Amino acid sequence: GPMDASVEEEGVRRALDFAVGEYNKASNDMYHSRALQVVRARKQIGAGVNYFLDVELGRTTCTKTQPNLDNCPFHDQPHLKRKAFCSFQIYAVPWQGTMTLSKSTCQDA
Repeated sequence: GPMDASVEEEGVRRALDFAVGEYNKASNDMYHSRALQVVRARKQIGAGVNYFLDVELGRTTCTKTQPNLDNCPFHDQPHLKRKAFCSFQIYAVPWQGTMTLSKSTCQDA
């Protein structure tokens, strides 16, 4: 590879959800962050599948306790949305049930 990939693919969508779940698990935020736009998606196939995803992330108005995490709009104030630009590397071995986050790097966008 790395050939191009698309958020239209199941694997990319599954990996993006994994990555954002991890990002949230690691955060000190009281609030759920979620993916705004997938900017670039590449995948490399071999021993497993390596997904490389570049993503804009934003803070939402829902808390992490909030039992529902699915009608969660982004903050409308820039200094509260705090848009971030993220590069994720996901190593998945789907035929063995493995999915791990190799690399996660986020700067302010």
